[PDB]
Amino acid sequence: DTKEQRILRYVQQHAKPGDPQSVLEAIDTYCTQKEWAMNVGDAKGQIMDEVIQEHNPSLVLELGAYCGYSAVRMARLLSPGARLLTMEKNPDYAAITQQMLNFAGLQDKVTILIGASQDLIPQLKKYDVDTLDLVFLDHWKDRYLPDTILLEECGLLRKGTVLLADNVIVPGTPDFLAYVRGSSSFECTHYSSYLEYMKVVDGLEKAVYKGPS
Ligand SMILES: Nc1ncnc2c1ncn2[C@@H]1O[C@H](CSCC[C@H](N)C(=O)O)[C@@H](O)[C@H]1O
Ligand SMILES: [Ca+2]
Repeated sequence: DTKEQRILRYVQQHAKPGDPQSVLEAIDTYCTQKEWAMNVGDAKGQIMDEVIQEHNPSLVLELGAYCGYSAVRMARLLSPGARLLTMEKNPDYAAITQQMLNFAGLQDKVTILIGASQDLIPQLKKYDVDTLDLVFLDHWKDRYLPDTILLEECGLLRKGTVLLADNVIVPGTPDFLAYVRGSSSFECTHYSSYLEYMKVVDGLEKAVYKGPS
């Protein structure tokens, strides 16, 4: 029994099926009252809502699904015929995200691609993608810069394609920011958002010296 399964169970018990906004409320409620989880949250979610509405994407790519909160958030605003692709390297998370999408009624608009972004992005052309309208970066932070460049190299960006990256301050993605800001090929805007709490996995390494080689 994992934290992600508990989140899913809570949504299924409490949210109104077929109601994406109800699902978002349930996840937000559970993760502010019972167990914190790394969803993007409602405050950031409102920023994402405005970006989607302002830029009117038909094909969205999400890097990092986890439990599907941001996938539900974005997919519920898409016009008929529009589609969301979300890449998730953790197959347990992908399985949870699918259940979340089913309960929200959005499975017709979202396709989960299981795998690492650095492996799946060079295949997107094979997946019948020409270019993307909007990309949401919310996976491992050391992938922001390489994946952005990878999207360029693979010809998946068009003039006007929007990149929206989360957590560029906390924990921070300074190399990615230096690239897109400094580069004339990217016009950048920053949106601040206050966080009450965030927990990320970290660790220490102990290394005992055993003598030269
Ligand atoms: N290289 C990679 N390719 C695809 N997914 C990745 C990845 N590196 C990390 N991930 C996944 O990205 C997720 C980050 S948490 C993302 C939360 C989600 N965007 C939301 O707001 O609801 C994790 O589930 C992790 O398994
Ligand atoms: Ca995030």
